[PDB]
Amino acid sequence: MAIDAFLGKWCLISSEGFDEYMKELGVGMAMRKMGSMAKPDVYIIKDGDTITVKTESTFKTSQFSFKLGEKFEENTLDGRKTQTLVSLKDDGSLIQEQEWDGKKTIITRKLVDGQLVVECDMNGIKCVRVYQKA
Ligand SMILES: CCCCCC/C=C\CCCCCCCC(=O)O
Repeated sequence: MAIDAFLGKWCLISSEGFDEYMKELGVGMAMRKMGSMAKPDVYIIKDGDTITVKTESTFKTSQFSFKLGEKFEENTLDGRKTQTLVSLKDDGSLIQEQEWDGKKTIITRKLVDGQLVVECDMNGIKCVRVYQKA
């Protein structure tokens, strides 16, 4: 299905509003600096039905594996532990819903002109990051 379009290694080429989004998530200033400086690689890998989103950089490494439609606890880049659900819309964009501590954030990923466009919302605070195929 549509997930195959996402598969591969992706390199950050732009980031906008990420500091404000990280602020809303509760990230400390140093870690926010790491996030602003980072230009990470993101691997979206699938084998069998299991998908992995693996985020690599000099500062921090993170990874989460899951099946589509099946909830799971995620350890996030900033050290949150969330209940996450990941789904594909008819669009079909990839939606990742995260819930923790009575809070909620939504990260969408779509392909626009061959680029992975990631849009995150937290309390109407918006951020968008774009990756290029490696
Ligand atoms: C992304 C570079 C990792 C190094 C910086 C780690 C510190 C803060 C990162 C905030 C993580 C929360 C937002 C991640 C969501 C996303 O990447 O789509």
